[PDB]
Amino acid sequence: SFRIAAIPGDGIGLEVLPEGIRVLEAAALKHGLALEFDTFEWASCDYYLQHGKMMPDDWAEQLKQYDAIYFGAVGWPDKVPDHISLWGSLLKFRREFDQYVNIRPVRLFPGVPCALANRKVGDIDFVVVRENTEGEYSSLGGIMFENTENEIVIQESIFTRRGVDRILKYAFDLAEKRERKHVTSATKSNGMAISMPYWDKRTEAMAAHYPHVSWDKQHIDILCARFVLQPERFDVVVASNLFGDILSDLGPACAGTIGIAPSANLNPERNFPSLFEPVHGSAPDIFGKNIANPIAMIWSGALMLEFLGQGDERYQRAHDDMLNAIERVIADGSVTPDMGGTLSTQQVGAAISDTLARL
Amino acid sequence: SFRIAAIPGDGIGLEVLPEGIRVLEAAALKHGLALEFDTFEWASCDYYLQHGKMMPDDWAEQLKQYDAIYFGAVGWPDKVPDHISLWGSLLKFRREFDQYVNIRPVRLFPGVPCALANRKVGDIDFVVVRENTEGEYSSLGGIMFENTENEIVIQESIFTRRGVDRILKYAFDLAEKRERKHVTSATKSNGMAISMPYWDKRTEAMAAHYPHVSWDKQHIDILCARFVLQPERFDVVVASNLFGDILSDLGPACAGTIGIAPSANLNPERNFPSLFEPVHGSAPDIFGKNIANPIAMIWSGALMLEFLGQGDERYQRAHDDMLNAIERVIADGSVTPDMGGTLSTQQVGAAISDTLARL
Ligand SMILES: NC(=O)C1=CN([C@@H]2O[C@H](COP(=O)(O)OP(=O)(O)OC[C@H]3O[C@@H](n4cnc5c(N)ncnc54)[C@H](O)[C@@H]3O)[C@@H](O)[C@H]2O)C=CC1
Ligand SMILES: NC(=O)C1=CN([C@@H]2O[C@H](COP(=O)(O)OP(=O)(O)OC[C@H]3O[C@@H](n4cnc5c(N)ncnc54)[C@H](O)[C@@H]3O)[C@@H](O)[C@H]2O)C=CC1
Ligand SMILES: O=C([O-])C(=O)[O-]
Ligand SMILES: O=C([O-])C(=O)[O-]
Ligand SMILES: [Mg+2]
Ligand SMILES: [Mg+2]
Ligand SMILES: [N+]
Ligand SMILES: [N+]
Repeated sequence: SFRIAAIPGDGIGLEVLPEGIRVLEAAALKHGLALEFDTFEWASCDYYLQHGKMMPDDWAEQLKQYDAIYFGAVGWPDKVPDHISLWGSLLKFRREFDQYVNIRPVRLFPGVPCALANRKVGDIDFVVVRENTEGEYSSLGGIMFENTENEIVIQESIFTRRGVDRILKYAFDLAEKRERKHVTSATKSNGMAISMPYWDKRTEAMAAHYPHVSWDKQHIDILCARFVLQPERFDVVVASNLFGDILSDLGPACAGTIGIAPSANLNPERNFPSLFEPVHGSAPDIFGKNIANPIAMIWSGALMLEFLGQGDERYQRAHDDMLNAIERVIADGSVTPDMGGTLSTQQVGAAISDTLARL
Repeated sequence: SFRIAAIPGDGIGLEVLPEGIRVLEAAALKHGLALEFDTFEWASCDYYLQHGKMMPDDWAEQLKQYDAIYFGAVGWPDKVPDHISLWGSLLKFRREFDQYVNIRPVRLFPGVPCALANRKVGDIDFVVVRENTEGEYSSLGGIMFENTENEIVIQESIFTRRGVDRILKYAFDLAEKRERKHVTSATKSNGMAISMPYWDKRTEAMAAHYPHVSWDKQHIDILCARFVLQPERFDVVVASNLFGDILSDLGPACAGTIGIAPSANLNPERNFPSLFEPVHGSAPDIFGKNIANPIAMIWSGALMLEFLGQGDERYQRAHDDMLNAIERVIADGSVTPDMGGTLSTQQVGAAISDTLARL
């Protein structure tokens, strides 16, 4: 049996998570999987307002008893600053459980109104491999001469050979397994004079060990432009913490909505539990009207089963059936308003769950 | 009589600059303007291979004798590293001439095949105000334990109250003058725990002085998504060095092509000459076939005349005539392949010059 730590967090995380669990429980029944869910109320801004911290001091001790983390979203800027909420919860999960690979697939499904003109199904099908433990996302630095005309703010970005090499290796290994065998590296080696030339140097060094893999590097500005103008060129896109963050909102947007995009925060060595969550945040401006798209949450669940399954064919079939159910519901138009439909969050969850059971 | 330092630089900069000068000379004749062009062969990789530096040591002394700099593009990664070429030339112009405001308009013109579905003229019309002197673009830091497994790379981002306030003031001043009176601030105050919450704090402080201006802040990832999904929402977009760079390729891409996007590197106080250039780079992949879109270069020239004119109204009329001519040529389909046309670089430049004269 697999033990799952379910952590809804803030906002629409509370709306979409139960729909993810619903579909997972339907998948478990169908394929005879043994799954056990425990729900935690912390890693939320409500917990912060009561305790002065996002999580209890022994959070890591508690979560290490679980096989994986199923996570909604964190953040409520009306009550708690965004840097406090994220760094006090999700970023601690990512860094302390060494979940260095952030896998975020981008796909245009049949029946989706595409944001891009003259694009067909097949034109948008790639994976963002995002470095998840270092880089531009930092709490290093500080402020000098605060509250004066001479005020200076410094922010450090750290890249290591260990961290850079391991994300590049994962991306090239992934490309090798895929049909197109192609890696695009996100860079900015003109403007960032130290970090990015180094990233390029390590990319070149890694690409040499993969004779079968075609590779190119693109400055982040023109890469974003190409997501819009020629998304067909991409298969595996490898990027730093910040660049990967940007590309994994932009990609899904080109495919029509951010509401379907899942993410796997993987510790591939399996020394710590991995974390599965939507790309999207807590969406405070739609929380409460139950119109949040639950597909991102559900797809994240499918990725979780695929990762936990390893050698077990039951878990792979459960993943495949969940994707099948998602595809069918989208084709039917049984979707939320962000995809042009009229169904509520709960109705979409129910539709996917029912479709899955009827497969 | 205004003295213009023409610096084509590398690649397609050599192709598009003459087309810019050609249109400027036609505008000069039509409106009785006094323009003198001097071409400089440095700030190029050819110069670097000969002398070991991008520019002569006395470049600043030479250029301070001119009223404005008309710049093509710099970069040739086959022979000179991108960080060396950019930092040794353009970035010195921007920082030593304190050209802290980088103005980058984004517009969907009639007759352009839009990259976005179900979008029409009036849905994409905004301006990116990019901080041009500090922020994430940095050569501060370095490498520790090089060529070992312990290898670390550090890069520092610097923001100052002086620098942050002046760019925000410019953006809010600009919004106040415009019809929609709206500022969107590009941020990432969850991941970047020091620099971006500070940027937000200063934006809040500045916004308080503008009761007529509505303002919102958006995390950079979802902001990029909204450029694709709802570009009609934007009027003035203010951003750091890095975020402004990304958004000023993404915006024009949504509008159909990067080949039309101009940029004005302004020192508003006029202590130093300002620089006018296309957003696009040297495009080594198309250099030689004369298919490069010269409109970005030409539009940049119109912006130059607008800025230089000050009180002289025939310089404003020249800008207006040049934009008029650009619009008519685009509507006629007399355009380069990037806009779906079959004309060469020289034919487009000729078409704009001829149209201008006939107005
Ligand atoms: N992994 C995480 O826990 C992340 C947390 N956040 C946090 O979330 C809060 C809001 O940040 P935003 O920049 O607004 O990002 P967001 O992803 O929460 O929302 C951006 C926009 O997309 C829409 N949206 C998001 N998910 C949707 C869904 N499932 N269905 C339909 N529409 C959806 C929202 O309505 C909003 O207009 C902040 O506190 C931020 O720090 C943001 C991104 C990731
Ligand atoms: N301000 C400047 O002088 C800048 C210089 N660069 C430099 O330029 C070099 C190439 O960089 P890239 O990332 O390829 O950016 P790029 O802007 O030069 O080209 C990107 C893509 O857009 C196309 N493109 C660019 N301008 C075009 C035009 N006017 N008409 C039709 N197509 C056009 C190119 O063919 C290429 O596929 C690098 O060395 C880089 O450092 C890049 C950006 C700005
Ligand atoms: O913080 C974010 O926006 C993320 O992880 O996608
Ligand atoms: O360097 C760049 O890419 C720019 O300034 O647009
Ligand atoms: Mg994100
Ligand atoms: Mg750029
Ligand atoms: N999330
Ligand atoms: N340029």
